[PDB]
Amino acid sequence: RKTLVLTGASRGIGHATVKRFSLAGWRVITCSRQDGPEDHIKVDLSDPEDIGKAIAEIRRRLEANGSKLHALVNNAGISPKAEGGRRMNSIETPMAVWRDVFQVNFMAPIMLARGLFKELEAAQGSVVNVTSIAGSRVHPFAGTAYATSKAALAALTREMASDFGPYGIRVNAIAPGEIDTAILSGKTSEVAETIYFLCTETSSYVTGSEIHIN
Amino acid sequence: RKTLVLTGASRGIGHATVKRFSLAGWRVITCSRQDGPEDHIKVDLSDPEDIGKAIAEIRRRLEANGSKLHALVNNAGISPKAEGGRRMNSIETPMAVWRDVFQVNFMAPIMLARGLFKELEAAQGSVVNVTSIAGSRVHPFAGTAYATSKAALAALTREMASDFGPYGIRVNAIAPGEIDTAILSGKTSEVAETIYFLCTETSSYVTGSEIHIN
Repeated sequence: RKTLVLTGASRGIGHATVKRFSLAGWRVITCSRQDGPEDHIKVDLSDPEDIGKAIAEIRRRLEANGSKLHALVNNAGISPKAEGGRRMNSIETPMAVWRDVFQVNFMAPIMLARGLFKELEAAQGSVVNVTSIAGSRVHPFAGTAYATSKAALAALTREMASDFGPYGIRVNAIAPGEIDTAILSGKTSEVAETIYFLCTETSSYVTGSEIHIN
Repeated sequence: RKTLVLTGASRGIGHATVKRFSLAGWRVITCSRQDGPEDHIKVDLSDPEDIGKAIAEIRRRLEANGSKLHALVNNAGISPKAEGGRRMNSIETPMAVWRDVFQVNFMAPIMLARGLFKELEAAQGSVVNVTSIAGSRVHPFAGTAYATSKAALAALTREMASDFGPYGIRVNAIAPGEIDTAILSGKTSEVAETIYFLCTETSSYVTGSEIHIN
């Protein structure tokens, strides 16, 4: 059975992605901060100790599938609001928020990919980083730490593709057409379809690309 | 006298920038890790306590110029090498290096701008963030933490322009045509000329832009 590890399995893009892969017959292991149990991992992606614990548990679970990981999809993302639900801009964002937003949005994707490297290599698998329109334009719904971490994630995706390529692992990004509602207080189907494309045989030769959904 | 605070005043772009502003009659305050003394600030931009100390000292020095800062130029940037001088990629970069490179390359620019906000506002001044071709393409001379932090700095510049605009402070980026030699083991004149443009009256209406030197 082909296996997917998905972060950010929330309502919207997350659900749509779990549904598409499930209906295609994949084993889907979701990661979330919240509590088939063999296919959920509770992990705080702002906490490097907890990420290490999750990676080790995912590796144990993948032993059932021949220690192969066919896909890692990094869809977790946070955008903390300022006081009273306001968008948090560059002047107002405290150090702690820059740190935690870059840890969840930007570091966890590479920590997970290199932590799960043996299994991605064994499967000649695929890594998909979900980027954002906020990474290239100022958006009222997304604060500055989210925008900048997503811009950094697009560049990380490019660098990862170059680094992972010689090991046979393709790495790509997808930027949905609109801001992911999961950072707020048909289109989602199309994002899930494109993630599925990037994880299946049709995209075998595609790496280092960022697909923008219109 | 118009005043410039410049980080990354190293050989190459840094010197060329100090020279251009000095010959134009500005007071130039340089910041560097190394020891007219009234115009140098010794600061480790990887250390938030030291950045706070430097900001307070810069504010004291600017009292002589009516507590006005006409320009802040963020040119400091680091790209630590892997063992034996090798380029450090996404697989090999330890947590500590991602942290320190984003602190020097990305956090210090916004910490300095908001720390010096009263003086930039009093001068209706200009902030220039020096970005890099590595922020948009994989380069053999620049590691992954540098590339990704510079991509994040370009997005920060866009966000800062939007945030600082209503206060009358313009914010722009410049990406030189080549990798800054200061991260290694005529063109520089052109970078310094463009930084000077972005800090003088001709660019009064220019904000949120990233100038690519050919």
